[PDB]
Amino acid sequence: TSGIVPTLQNIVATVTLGCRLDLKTVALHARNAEYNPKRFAAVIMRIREPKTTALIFASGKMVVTGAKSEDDSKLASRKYARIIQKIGFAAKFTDFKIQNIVGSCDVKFPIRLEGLAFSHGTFSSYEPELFPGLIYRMVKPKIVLLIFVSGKIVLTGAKQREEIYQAFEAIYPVLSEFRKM
DNA sequence: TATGTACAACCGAACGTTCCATAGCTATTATATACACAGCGTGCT
Repeated sequence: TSGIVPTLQNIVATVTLGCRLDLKTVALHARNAEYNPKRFAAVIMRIREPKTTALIFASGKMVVTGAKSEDDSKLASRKYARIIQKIGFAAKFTDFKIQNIVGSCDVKFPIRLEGLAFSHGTFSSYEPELFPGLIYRMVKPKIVLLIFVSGKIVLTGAKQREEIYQAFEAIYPVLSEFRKM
């Protein structure tokens, strides 16, 4: 009905290697590594070809983020593991689970936020002197939507690409019902 | 009769400080979105 498909903007994927790393060694022998143990307990590393960031912890756990596609995250995570391998550490690609997907879109018309905040009060929270966007907590699929007056919708919380589409197709009608003017 | 001698009667407890045990908050990364606020820098007068 809508005819517009939301576009994914970020994918937070987590990977494990099953081995203990020495963060200082990784920071000193990796191209772009930023290890500051005083603030955080991981070495932050970036690569350019998929443009993703990785938080590599001392327990062999990795948190890749920034990929725009489900497969691109796999390529980024694989390259990060390979870089760790080329250092010499025992690193093997292992369980890869996408823990969060963020998508954005626009319905192309203003939305009366005061309406959703009133009609849908059990899901929507509208406190406009803190954040200019209404927060809709959909119950099935369990996804959080940020609805803005300019007609822009942000989808976050989906674990697969299907739920983020399902949420938008279920939110378009109630959004159109509250079109200003 | 007189004098001796004898006998009978008339400290607690309130508050403060240190020591285990469990759970929860804090910080960091990425991204779309948008508002308000606090800066910095450049032209104008």
